[PDB]
Amino acid sequence: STNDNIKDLLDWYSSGSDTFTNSEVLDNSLGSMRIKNTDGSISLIIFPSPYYSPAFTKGEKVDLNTKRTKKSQHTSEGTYIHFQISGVTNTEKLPTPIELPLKVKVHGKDSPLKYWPKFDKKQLAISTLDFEIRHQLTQIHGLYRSSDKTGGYWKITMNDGSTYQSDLSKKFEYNTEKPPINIDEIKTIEAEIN
Repeated sequence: STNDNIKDLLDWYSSGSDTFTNSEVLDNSLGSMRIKNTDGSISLIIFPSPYYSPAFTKGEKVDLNTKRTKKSQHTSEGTYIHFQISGVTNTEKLPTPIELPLKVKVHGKDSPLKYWPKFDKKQLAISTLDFEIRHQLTQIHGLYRSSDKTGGYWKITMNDGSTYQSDLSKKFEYNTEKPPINIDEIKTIEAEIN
């Protein structure tokens, strides 16, 4: 029914994601970051976008809401190394968790909301909002599980006017990814499957 391209997407968005708080920066380089988590694992996260180059200095606490690219490895010394991409932010929290408003429209009709989260962080990376949204669409609305639901777009619109979006027919454009944004400044989140 669907093609390999759409199958790969579904595998991507139907796998999980690592969530970690107050991790610590071991080293920050150009295009990369090495960090240690509260559970003792090291992460090697790559940042390929010139528009989103984390400026955390060694010693700082950070948050992870990232996706792995390779299979993590248990080393000879038993240290656990994760191979993730994008998704580092500051440990700031909002005094209370806010209700992000997601609006989906499947083939014209405004579809009901199910499973949709509520976040407590001041800021989240966009690729994160991308995995949270699209994952919702795959489980609940059938995105990538049928030939007739393999496209469309999500579009976050900020309070200041500025917007961000992604085409559901391709994987998130990691290399042109902007820096994290304040989820408390998101006015509306739209999604549309076609």
